[PDB]
Amino acid sequence: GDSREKILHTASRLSQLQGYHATGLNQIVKESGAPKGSLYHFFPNGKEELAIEAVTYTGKIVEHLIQQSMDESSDPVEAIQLFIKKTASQFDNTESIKGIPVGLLASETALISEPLRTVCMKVFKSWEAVFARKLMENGFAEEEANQLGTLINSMIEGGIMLSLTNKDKTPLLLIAEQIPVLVR
Amino acid sequence: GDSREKILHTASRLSQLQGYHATGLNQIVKESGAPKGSLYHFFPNGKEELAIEAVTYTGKIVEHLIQQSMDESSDPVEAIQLFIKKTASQFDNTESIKGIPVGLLASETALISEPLRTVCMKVFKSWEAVFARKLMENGFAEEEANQLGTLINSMIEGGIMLSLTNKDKTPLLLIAEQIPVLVR
Repeated sequence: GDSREKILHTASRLSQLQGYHATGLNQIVKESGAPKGSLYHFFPNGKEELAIEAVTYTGKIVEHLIQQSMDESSDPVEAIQLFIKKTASQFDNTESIKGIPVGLLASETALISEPLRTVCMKVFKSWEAVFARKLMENGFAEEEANQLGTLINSMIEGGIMLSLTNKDKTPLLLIAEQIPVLVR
Repeated sequence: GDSREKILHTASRLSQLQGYHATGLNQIVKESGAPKGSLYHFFPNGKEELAIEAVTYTGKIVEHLIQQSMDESSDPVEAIQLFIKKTASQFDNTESIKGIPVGLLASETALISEPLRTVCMKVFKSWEAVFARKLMENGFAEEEANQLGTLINSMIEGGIMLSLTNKDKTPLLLIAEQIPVLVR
């Protein structure tokens, strides 16, 4: 079902870029390049069902991107600053701006639909866990490691929102310059 | 004379909680309690024109909150925490939850409408300026104060994002614990 993957990938791309409400089923069908396999693969549950898997899909890709930066350095603080710098590079070019992978959709559906909020909550944890695992590999206790995880994650999300609004990466670089003192 | 306020207040409230795309102009008239004054006061044009004023409106309210908060303590660090703690209490009860005042709409419209992105960029700057002023009055250099202003603003926006997705204030209280070592 290459057509299933096209629809899912297309949904993930559009949800991160445009948000949940701004993205319609018509637009997902139009950009996927599939012949009505939408309701076939995401039957009478439609948008919310498709969005749920889209979030998980987006979640895994990001989760993987974070681990990669964590693997690129033995110094936990350096590995974290590098991830933030790579994320910030997307803004020095309006063309390469991806939006807010999971955060935008999550903030839009938090008060409507527990299923989406649940999945977004589950995905954010997976991301901070990547940060938590790396710190734990450096002496931090599980509880302390988990806290820096949610703190670092929250900061990056905030930096992305501001960098996107400002169409400039300064916010994110600013956050990067703080990792050392917070992790201390 | 009284109807404009009802629309602006309802628009501001809805855009903040539901976002730009999910907020229809019919729901605004319906919930404002005002009679057909929407298109009257915002000479046609429509949603975007109303949205620009709604963001400015929401902008002033938050600006006043930050300002009132900076006045509650001579100590900048303590004043900043108090503001974060106040922002965080909106989550103790799902009923008192306000979305992301400006950030949600800014993340949704950033890549489209330069007018909307522009007003959001300016509003955020106004908030950052309040933090900066407090820091400057306390000895901090202009550059550092303004940078800490953007940093603080970015962290709070991210904290609200995570706190909303989790319907739990912890992410923000976690952010508050960091200001002592961030504003040295």
